[PDB]
Amino acid sequence: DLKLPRQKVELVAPPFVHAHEQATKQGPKIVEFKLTIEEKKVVIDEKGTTFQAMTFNGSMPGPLMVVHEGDYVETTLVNPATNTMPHNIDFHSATGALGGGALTLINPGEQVVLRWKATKTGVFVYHCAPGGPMIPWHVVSGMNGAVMVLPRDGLNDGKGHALKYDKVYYVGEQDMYVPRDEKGNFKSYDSPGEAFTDTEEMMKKLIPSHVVFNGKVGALTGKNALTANVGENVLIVHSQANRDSRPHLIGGHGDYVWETGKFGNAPEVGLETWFIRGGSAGAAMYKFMQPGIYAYVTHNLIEAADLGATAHFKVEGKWNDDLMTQVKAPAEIP
Amino acid sequence: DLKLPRQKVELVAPPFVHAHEQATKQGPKIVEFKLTIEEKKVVIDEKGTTFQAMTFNGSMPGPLMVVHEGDYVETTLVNPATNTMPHNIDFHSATGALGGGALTLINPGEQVVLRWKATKTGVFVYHCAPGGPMIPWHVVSGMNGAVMVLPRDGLNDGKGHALKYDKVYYVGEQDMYVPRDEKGNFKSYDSPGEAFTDTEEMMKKLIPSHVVFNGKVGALTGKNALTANVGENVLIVHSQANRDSRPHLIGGHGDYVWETGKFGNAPEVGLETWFIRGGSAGAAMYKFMQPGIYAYVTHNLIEAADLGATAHFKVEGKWNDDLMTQVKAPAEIP
Amino acid sequence: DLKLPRQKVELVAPPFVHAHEQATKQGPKIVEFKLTIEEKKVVIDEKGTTFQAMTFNGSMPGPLMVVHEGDYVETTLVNPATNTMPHNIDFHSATGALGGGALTLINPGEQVVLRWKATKTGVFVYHCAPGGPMIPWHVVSGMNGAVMVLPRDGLNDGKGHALKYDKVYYVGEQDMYVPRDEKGNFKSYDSPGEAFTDTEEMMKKLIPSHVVFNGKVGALTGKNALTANVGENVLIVHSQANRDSRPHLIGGHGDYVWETGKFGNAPEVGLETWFIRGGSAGAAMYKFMQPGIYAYVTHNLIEAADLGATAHFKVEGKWNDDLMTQVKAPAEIP
Ligand SMILES: OC[C@H]1O[C@@](CO)(O[C@H]2O[C@H](CO)[C@@H](O)[C@H](O)[C@H]2O)[C@@H](O)[C@@H]1O
Ligand SMILES: OC[C@H]1O[C@@](CO)(O[C@H]2O[C@H](CO)[C@@H](O)[C@H](O)[C@H]2O)[C@@H](O)[C@@H]1O
Ligand SMILES: OC[C@H]1O[C@@](CO)(O[C@H]2O[C@H](CO)[C@@H](O)[C@H](O)[C@H]2O)[C@@H](O)[C@@H]1O
Ligand SMILES: O=N[O-]
Ligand SMILES: O=N[O-]
Ligand SMILES: O=N[O-]
Ligand SMILES: [Cu+2]
Ligand SMILES: [Cu+2]
Ligand SMILES: [Cu+2]
Ligand SMILES: [Cu+2]
Ligand SMILES: [Cu+2]
Ligand SMILES: [Cu+2]
Repeated sequence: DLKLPRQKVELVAPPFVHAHEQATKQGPKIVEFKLTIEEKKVVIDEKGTTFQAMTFNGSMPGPLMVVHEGDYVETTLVNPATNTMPHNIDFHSATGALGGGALTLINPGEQVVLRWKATKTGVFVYHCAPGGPMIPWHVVSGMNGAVMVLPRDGLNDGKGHALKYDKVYYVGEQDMYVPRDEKGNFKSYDSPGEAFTDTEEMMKKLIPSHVVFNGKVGALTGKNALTANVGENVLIVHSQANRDSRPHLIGGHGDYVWETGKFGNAPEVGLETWFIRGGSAGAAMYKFMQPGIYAYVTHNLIEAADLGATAHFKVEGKWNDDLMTQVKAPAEIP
Repeated sequence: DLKLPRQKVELVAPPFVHAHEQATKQGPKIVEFKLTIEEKKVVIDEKGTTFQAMTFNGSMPGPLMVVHEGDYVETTLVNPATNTMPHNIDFHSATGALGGGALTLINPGEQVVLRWKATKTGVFVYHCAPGGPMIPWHVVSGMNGAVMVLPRDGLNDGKGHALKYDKVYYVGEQDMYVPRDEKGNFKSYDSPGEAFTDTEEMMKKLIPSHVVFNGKVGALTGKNALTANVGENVLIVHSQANRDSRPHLIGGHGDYVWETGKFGNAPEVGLETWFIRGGSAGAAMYKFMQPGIYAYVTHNLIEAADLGATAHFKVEGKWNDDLMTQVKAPAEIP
Repeated sequence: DLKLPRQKVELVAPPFVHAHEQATKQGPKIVEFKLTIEEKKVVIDEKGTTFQAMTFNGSMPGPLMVVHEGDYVETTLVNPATNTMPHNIDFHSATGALGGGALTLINPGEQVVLRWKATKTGVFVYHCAPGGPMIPWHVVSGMNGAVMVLPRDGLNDGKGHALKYDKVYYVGEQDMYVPRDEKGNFKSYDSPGEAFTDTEEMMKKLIPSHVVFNGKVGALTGKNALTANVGENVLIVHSQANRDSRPHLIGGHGDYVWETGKFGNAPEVGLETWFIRGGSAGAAMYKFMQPGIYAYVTHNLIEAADLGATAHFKVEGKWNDDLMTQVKAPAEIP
């Protein structure tokens, strides 16, 4: 019925994003994506705490999918027989059938193919949502990512000027609920099913044990710091499928920010901290002015420093003494 | 002194809203409303947990009051002798005297009549606020609702175009604090006064036991699902008098959203999830494009699925395969 | 190198703000400020609970610094030898070096001088951030304040009209974490270092024991109520360095509100409640229309009434019966 050109995308693991055009002369296409569910025990902190994760494509978050307004997104969702539970997918970008969830419930050993038209621009969450109490559990176990639906003319500032990024990163924040035993040590479990009772009891108390970017404390640090150069315009897409977050670039700003994440609305300018509503993605762009280390955090600083929610940028370039200078180094008080 | 026409309104129980005009050729009127306080033990979940509720007009939330900018709202507040506590009313829409609270404190057996001019457009909370520690307790016991103050020309998109809804629903979200005994079972109490000590101790820890729409788990489901048809523009007014919420229509969008709830500001467009600040009401409109079941949730999914904060819409009409289609049903992996 | 005129500012304790111009014919200057760190045990509630505070200039919050866009802000930070810990300062308004923190780490007995150019307009947090787990601890111990960077033409409504305030107040909200002993009584400690272990364990659970304005329950009440007169336009700057807040003026409104706090964006109009993201400052202006007592709260009413987060305004002037009137005083029900 639908006779449009087909284009396959090779998804890449976060925080990177598959290659795409911003402004495009292409017309609508059917863009084809594949997600393969993986349930797996992973390590989430530098002390070796383990977690029963459930993921799209083996990562937390799931990969960022990028399309343009009016494209048709055709996803093959695969639930291999090596998994234990049914799963599905719900796209906040899509219209009808609970975002697709009512059409994609698959048991281990099955796959399904869903197509939806990208009628709404912005960044959007996608997540598993099998039904009932399983919905929060699968999401907070890691089964969420995001999609970005660009205008065909690319981004603008609302005020007819184009806003072109040099690079884009996707920072998926995950609230995790790991129960503790009587000693006060984090518990380990042999299966997601076995983790369920204790994990649900903790979840209902609403306080996470960990809040992490890219699946683990320190994931986006050291060798895996985010990078930029002075003069580069970087777009940071930030999602949180269950709980609020308040992103902040320490030493920088959000030059243009869509905190509700939707490109039909003009961005706000010159923010210090912005707010990602639980169940949403937002986006912020910043042109780096200074070299050095920056930290990208949620600005609940307890969560950032003590629960895991800190990434770093390492930025190359020349220091600008007009913008900031140490007039007098630390010295004894006169 | 004030010589304007008087109009009586028959309030209706949420989620329905009393009949009103959007755009009107009427001039200012004195619009007359009556609220009768009822303290009552109610059931809040499908397991039979009870709660000592305090309500305006017998409902949680209290009913939605609808007027137009420049009307005078004249409320008779009635506290029958069958109640145990003093009560009052504070309207966020009103100016002076703590929103009216300083002029409406009434003991059991008394009534009072307050008039305020509707100078600010939008949706606003109203709530009881007797003084001191009683303020949070009365609010989280159920004593809150909302008022909607429409422009006389009706709603607009900010961009000179009219925005007319086919129907309006009021979803009042309530955070409830029910203490547990040593066993781990929810406690029942013989009076609001007897529930006070244990309830205050829990309240100060800031974690609700239940988060519900329209007073109970499952209230807006089954026979009491919200309804629409494909092609209908529905306005959903959402209030939360004490705690933040993040509304989301699963399978839909907020086509036009006033998340801070005030019609002097243009709506945002094409949202996935929006944010209702504790102590406020907001409003979102959506034109349904697909038939079927939708869930309307706060997108803290633990609260939605496990604590009570899910409503359903049942929508009639024709499925649109252009917008979404199951290209291949669940099948064994090749 | 930088040859501009120098101007010294005498900082004043919150909620007051040092004298400044709104619109100015001055060009860029180097504006000189001094902050002296003080670690001190203070009383935070009317029951006599004590707290190991860490402050800029002896106050919580630290004082508001006011400059204009394109000024250079030169701060001398002083850490006297009477303190026990290293400290630094990070300005969200500044660009590079973690907001200045990477250039201002000072041991007891040292001082440092930092200059930054005020390229971004709005209200911004400043806070200490020494590194690692110390970052949240120093902030929630009191080491935060705000700076306001005004346009040189003063404030505007976005719609070419000027917005001039008659007075400005700075309300700094502090979430505090005071542990309890087995009895259930709040603990007292002999030093910040001794309070650290118990305080960090509580902090990671994310629930404060107290939420206060200006450092203490009841600080901005009685003799220290905020004041205004009918007809006065008051700007209220509100900051929260770690945790969200939802300000509300009971009996009033936010006539013009920058809830993300940045003057490059037009204000929203006619709000009931606004939202300050943890790690940010915002600002709201209101022209008083009625005399009497107003309460300024966070509209989590449990926090406001039970945890400490209430200020009062006492307003002088003539009551306006058109806006609100008690039509019939409390009487027996007919
Ligand atoms: O940035 C979106 C914002 O900008 C405005 C102009 O104020 O419209 C621009 O963006 C639209 C969506 O990309 C374009 O269709 C339009 O042509 C362009 O002017 C606003 O209408 C919009 O909210
Ligand atoms: O939607 C409100 C938003 O729209 C604007 C136009 O951009 O003004 C419209 O709405 C006002 C309030 O209803 C009307 O008085 C006005 O005539 C109309 O253009 C904005 O000014 C406003 O913020
Ligand atoms: O209030 C800021 C908001 O107003 C606009 C006009 O809609 O610009 C005004 O404010 C700018 C910043 O102060 C001035 O430079 C400009 O000249 C003035 O019109 C918007 O552009 C801005 O977002
Ligand atoms: O599953 N580990 O690559
Ligand atoms: O009070 N029950 O209808
Ligand atoms: O330290 N007291 O003024
Ligand atoms: Cu799943
Ligand atoms: Cu969802
Ligand atoms: Cu009451
Ligand atoms: Cu209120
Ligand atoms: Cu410090
Ligand atoms: Cu900071």
